[PDB]
Amino acid sequence: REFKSKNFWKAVLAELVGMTLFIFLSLSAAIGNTNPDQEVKVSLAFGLAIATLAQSLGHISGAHLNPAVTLGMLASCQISVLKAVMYIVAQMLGSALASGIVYGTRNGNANLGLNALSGVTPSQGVGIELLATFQLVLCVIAVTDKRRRDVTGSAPLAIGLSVCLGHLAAISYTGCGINPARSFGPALILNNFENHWVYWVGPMCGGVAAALIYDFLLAP
Amino acid sequence: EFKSKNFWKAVLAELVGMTLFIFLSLSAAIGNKNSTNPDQEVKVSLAFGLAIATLAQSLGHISGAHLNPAVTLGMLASCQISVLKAVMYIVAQMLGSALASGIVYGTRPNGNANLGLNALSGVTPSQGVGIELLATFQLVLCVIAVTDKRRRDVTGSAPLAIGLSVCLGHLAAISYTGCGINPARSFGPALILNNFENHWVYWVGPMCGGVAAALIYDFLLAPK
Amino acid sequence: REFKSKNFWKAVLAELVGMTLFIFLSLSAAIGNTNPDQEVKVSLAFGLAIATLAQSLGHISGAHLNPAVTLGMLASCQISVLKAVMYIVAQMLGSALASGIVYGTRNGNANLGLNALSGVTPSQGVGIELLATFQLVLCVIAVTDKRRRDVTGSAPLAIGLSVCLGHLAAISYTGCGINPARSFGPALILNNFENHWVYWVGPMCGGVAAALIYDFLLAP
Amino acid sequence: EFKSKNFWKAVLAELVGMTLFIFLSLSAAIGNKNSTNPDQEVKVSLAFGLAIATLAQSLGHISGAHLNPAVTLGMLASCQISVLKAVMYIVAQMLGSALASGIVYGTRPNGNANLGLNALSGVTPSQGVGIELLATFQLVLCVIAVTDKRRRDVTGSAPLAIGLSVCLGHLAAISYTGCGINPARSFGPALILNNFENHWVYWVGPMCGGVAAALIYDFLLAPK
Repeated sequence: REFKSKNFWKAVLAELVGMTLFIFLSLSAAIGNTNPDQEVKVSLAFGLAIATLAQSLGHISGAHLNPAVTLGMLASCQISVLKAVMYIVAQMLGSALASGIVYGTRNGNANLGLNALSGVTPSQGVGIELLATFQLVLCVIAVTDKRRRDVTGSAPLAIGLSVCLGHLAAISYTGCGINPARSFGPALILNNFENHWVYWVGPMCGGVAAALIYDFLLAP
Repeated sequence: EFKSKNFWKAVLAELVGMTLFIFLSLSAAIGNKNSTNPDQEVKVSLAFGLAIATLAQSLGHISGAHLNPAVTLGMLASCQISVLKAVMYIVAQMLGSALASGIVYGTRPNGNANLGLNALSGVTPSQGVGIELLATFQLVLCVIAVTDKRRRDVTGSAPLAIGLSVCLGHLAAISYTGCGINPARSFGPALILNNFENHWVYWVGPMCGGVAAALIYDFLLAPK
Repeated sequence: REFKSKNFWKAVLAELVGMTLFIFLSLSAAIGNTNPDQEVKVSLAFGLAIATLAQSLGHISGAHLNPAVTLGMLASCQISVLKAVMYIVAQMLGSALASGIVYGTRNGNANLGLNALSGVTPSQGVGIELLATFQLVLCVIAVTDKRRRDVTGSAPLAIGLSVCLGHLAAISYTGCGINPARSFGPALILNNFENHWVYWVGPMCGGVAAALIYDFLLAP
Repeated sequence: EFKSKNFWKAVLAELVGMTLFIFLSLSAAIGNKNSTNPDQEVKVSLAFGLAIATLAQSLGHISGAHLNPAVTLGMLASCQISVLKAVMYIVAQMLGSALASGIVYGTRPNGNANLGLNALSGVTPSQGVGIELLATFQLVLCVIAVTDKRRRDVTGSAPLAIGLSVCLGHLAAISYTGCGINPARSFGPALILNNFENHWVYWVGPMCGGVAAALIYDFLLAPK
């Protein structure tokens, strides 16, 4: 073990603080006040949280704030195993901590901030979460490709808009998890892990393939 | 030609990107299916635009991220690609669109009106061709002007500009024709659902709009 | 007179083609299908039309597409009087031409694409249009200030978002004109010039002050 | 100090920009006044964010475009401005907010609930302070991190990032507290309407959130 490296602890700490802010703001927007109409607001808040916290903390920790993105970075050999494990631990702790506050301020059980299923089987929910996270991790890896000089725009904005796209595509079927750490928090605070594995198998593989297709196939 | 990896990886990027683009856009098309109220209008516009704004930022360095036979034809008219590259691009776009449509219609049901099929809502085909043509003209004109390698004033996110152009074409054409501006996007669901009613409108419109945007930008607006 | 200069005719022509596309797409979005809910859609379409046509034609004509912006540029001495007059003529012709098509494809008289008044006197409507165009022309002039090197973002996107902001602020009071050429088209095709001067005095002065406050006061 | 034009033009830019910011945001607050449905929620978020995303792009080269006493205090905690500049900034922001509020409430009526006044909707003041504090913490942290002159990875539109941060703070706090994250924005209407109920929440929240964001970014996250 023996991590050390003072800047590495700040990377893990930036992931923790950013995950707390990310989950607090996104769940506070979801639980704000039917749901089909509210979907647009929820998508915008979840995208802008990434588009802001990445622009604020990417130079300090890469601003993953997503275990699927962290696994996509680990599959691309851009971080170490120890750094990825500590990243996921910090993201899960920040997500549970912020989830406790947002579910403390709280419509009975409506709670749109809990990844459930709405019209799809778990076998289909895994595919929906997998493609909705594949596009996200592919965007994160391609936009952070150090071999490119054409990215003259806001990369955190591109990643946040990718999250918002995954929401626009997956919030009506599975609530759009695309973030195992964001699906654990509410499931831990409410103590409801029904169909929770769908929001872990789906995103993670979607991230891993996003690395493998990008590196070992698309852009060698 | 038919070997150099830079061409085949471009075709493969077109296939993967078109599959992701159509899957993500069609997943927004169904979902809450019912009601065509302005909030659904805006949401569908946003999803269809952000799919480009993400997949272009992810695959443009590999294939230009056309994901649109009208954009591919506009690039062919601008002499930026070859005919063989355009043919393989259009085939890849149609295949990716049909495949993603098959998956989305596997998760969704039959689809009475579905809305994920570009149809007509209050306009004749003579008017629908004009609406689709101008809505694709602005898109291909934007793509060619923003990717003009003779410009140094483009200091913003070009995939974001193209995605916002798609979103604008939706905001302007989704209530009349559903906004196709992509023959492959209008082909996928029409192939899986086996419904090609007024399908020629969404090929004549986009293709001619892209070729005209190319000629007006190059042969008129920005010469050479 | 004798304009000449081949590139100047292309500047006027780019203004004409861009104005036709701008008015067609924006009015087609407004007349698409109550109104308070539709406001968001109308604002987005009107902002994205600028954010796209500027990114497509600014290197060819500056992409004014707005007589208030053209007057703000003329007050800043960035264009000539002949070029500004020809610009306004091209914008008015393109607006009337596109307005004829959009009002040809057309709810009785609802027509949100016609600048009317909804809860404000003309004396107040002039102030609303003036500030809503002041912010726009100020943004256009400041973002196109050739003495700045900090503008590392999409300037057409900033201008389009300024238009969208003017819509979010003025569409419920006056319908948000902030464009004398965009207020003339529908008023000419429908032959209804009631309170039309409000949508000319308001924006123009709002643009002129935007120049004077920026140059002769804020940034000399 | 109290002479050099670069300081006074900055204060004047703060005044003009705050007047435009509050006028444009409050014009969105009234308008259709009634109903607090998610579409009004999103629309108010967009107007309040785009006002920053435009006025910052217009006046940041002249004054940094704080337009927020919490952002000004966060910059003072980051030692990027002096105390005199911060005092003149806060005075200019309060004056511009009150003036624009007077104009907007001249075009609008009395305002039963108005919504253009940051109040409480389902949370205690102890919870409202936390919501306003985190919603301003993210904003000031973003402003300081994106304007860190030691970074070269900020290749996007910084005023757009700050405006989207304001829009996010609205999407997260407008249903609980109306989203203040700007003491001057919460002061203007409260001064013109003469209603300072729970006004201290929208000063303790934003100010402390900005100072904490400055200390956490500088003294912890990004040293030196």
